[PDB]
Order: sequence, then C-alpha cells, then structure tokens
Amino acid sequence: SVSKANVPKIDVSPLFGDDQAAKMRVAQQIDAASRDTGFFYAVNHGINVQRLSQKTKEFHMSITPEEKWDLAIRAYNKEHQDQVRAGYYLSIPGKKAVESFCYLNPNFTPDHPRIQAKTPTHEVNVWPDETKHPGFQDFAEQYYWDVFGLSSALLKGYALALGKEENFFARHFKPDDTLASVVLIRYPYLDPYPEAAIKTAADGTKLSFEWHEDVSLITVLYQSNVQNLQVETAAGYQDIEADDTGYLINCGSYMAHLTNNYYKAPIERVKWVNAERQSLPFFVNLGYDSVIDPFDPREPNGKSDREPLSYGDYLQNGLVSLINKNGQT
Ligand SMILES: CC(C)[C@@H](NC(=O)[C@H](CS)NC(=O)CCC[C@H](N)C(=O)O)C(=O)O
Ligand SMILES: [Fe+3]
Repeated sequence: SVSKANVPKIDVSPLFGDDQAAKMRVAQQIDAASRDTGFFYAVNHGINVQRLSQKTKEFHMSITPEEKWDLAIRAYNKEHQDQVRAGYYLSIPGKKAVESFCYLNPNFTPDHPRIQAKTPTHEVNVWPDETKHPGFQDFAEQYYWDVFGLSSALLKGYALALGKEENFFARHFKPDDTLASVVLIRYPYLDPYPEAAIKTAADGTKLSFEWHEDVSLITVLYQSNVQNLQVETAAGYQDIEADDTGYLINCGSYMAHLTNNYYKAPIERVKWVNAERQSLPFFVNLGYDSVIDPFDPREPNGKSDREPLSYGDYLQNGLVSLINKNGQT
C-alpha cells in the first residue's frame, strides 16, 4: 500500500504584483508546504507550458544519432572535454532508457569573464543545426528567461515565508551570472522495457531513478501528466500527483543548509512507468560567488553556527556527488 503526498496548489500570481498582504498569504502557504512534504504546485504562473511541452517533444523525436554524438557531453564523447554540464545525455538501448539535453545561462559566451577564466560549472551552450531544428534554440533560450522570471517571483515568496525582505534570495539570482540549468528529459515507452534500466528499491518499488536530494536553491519542475514521483516521509514513500498545468516546486539542499534544515530538501525518487513522458526541471542556482548567510528561523535570535557556503563550490560538489551516487544520467 502506498499513500499520496499532500501537495497543495498555490496560486503564486500575487508574487508578481504589489499587493503586499496578498504576497504574505502566498508566503504562508509556501511556508506550510515547505514544512510538510516539501512540495507544492505553483499555479497561475503565467508560463505557456503547452508550448514548452510541444517544442520539447518536437526536439526529442526528431534528433538523430549523428546529432546526439555531435552534442554529447564528455561522459559520452571524449572529444568534448569542456562539456561537463551542457549538451546531450544519450540513452543506451537495452541498458539506459532516459535521455536528455541540458543547457545553461545563454549569457555564458566566449565574452563572459567566467568562461575566459575557465571557472568550473560555467560552459557555453551547444545547440543543434538550426535548419534541422527550426526555432528550437530560440524557444529554449526564451523558456530559460520565462522560467527565470517565475523563479524570481517564487524566491520572493520563500524570502517572505522565512521572515525576510522579499529580495533576500532573488538579489543573488541574476541573468549575468546565474548557474541555473534547464534539462529536457525524455522518458520513453519501450516494449520490451529493458530490466537493466529498472532499479528495485529497498521497499520493492521499481524505479527509474533512486532517491536523491536536489542540488539547487529551489527546483522548478514541469512534467507531462504521468504520475511517477515520490517523496520520502517518516511513514514511507508517498506518491506525488501529476499536474501538467502546474510547476512542482521544492527546496534544494542549499536551502536546507542556509535555513539550518528548517526547510529541508525532500528526498525524492522516480517510479518506473512504461510510458512516453517528459520531465523538464529548472534548477534555480545562484552565482558562482554567491554566499547567503545561514540563519535559524527556530531560534529567537535567528542565529546559526553554520558556515556561509559559496554557491559555486556547493554546486560543483553536489553535481559530482549526485553522479557518483545515482550514476551518470
Ligand atoms: C524530476 C527529476 C527526478 C528528474 N531528474 C533530474 O532532474 C536529474 C536527476 S536528480 N538531475 C540531475 O541529475 C542533476 C542535473 C544537473 C544538470 N545536468 C546541471 O549541470 O545543472 C527526472 O525526472 O528524472
Ligand atoms: Fe529530483
């Protein structure tokens, strides 16, 4: 028997406005959700998620093996030593079902001083041929900024929820240096589905991806309408209901650190489902040198002894660890 997680739907539209009290009522809901299962669905968010899913689908179903190699990250193509994060993540028929395409801040160009300095976790995006994928780069870049704008508003809600001024997080979330990423993930329908691509949890559940905590400040996730996600609670894993009009939001482990675990990063996993579906996370990362001073909302004086963590160092450590624990995606 598996229970269902309480994932409230929160109308986030006041966070784009100037009704301060209405923004506090949103913040209260974010607070409650963050202290309960850790998840909520952001609704009335203003993003055209039908176009997002449509363009994503066109890309996944039309890219060829030749293009995948040409775009592949270093884990699949030794020629691409600079592509640790951005690029195509190939499936392995018979062994690995999932495939995906990751891109970063469009402002990371050869002109960018972080690229000039070769700072870790910064890369220039790679893209397919425009004539073979008309409109795809423009769509993807536009979506990055559309979801950046939503995430900025959500971060105002999280700041208010923790008793802070509304820019406490968002001031560090900037288009010129954000390390945030979009991943366009395809989960395919396969018949027969390779058992090699299915993992079995301790509790016997068949999984496509084992338990993990997000490496992010927050995670802003769109998925098609196929239930798959679960969140761990003390009483076991609970199913997260699907909603292909909303964004599923949760705090990442950077948030857990800076709030002294008041807003924990939920432990989540992906059930195996033999169904064609899409999973499109936006990982809200800050700048490489962004440092948020920890605090403890449980203490009268709000004082935490936790060390201020530079975000870039945090991101580098978290992404290599996630690969080491749950395998190369
Ligand atoms: C909804 C999630 C569980 C989704 N998985 C994911 O988002 C996966 C596994 S946790 N994410 C990652 O591994 C981290 C990707 C980070 C990205 N390459 C970058 O350099 O910024 C899924 O649907 O599999
Ligand atoms: Fe996740």
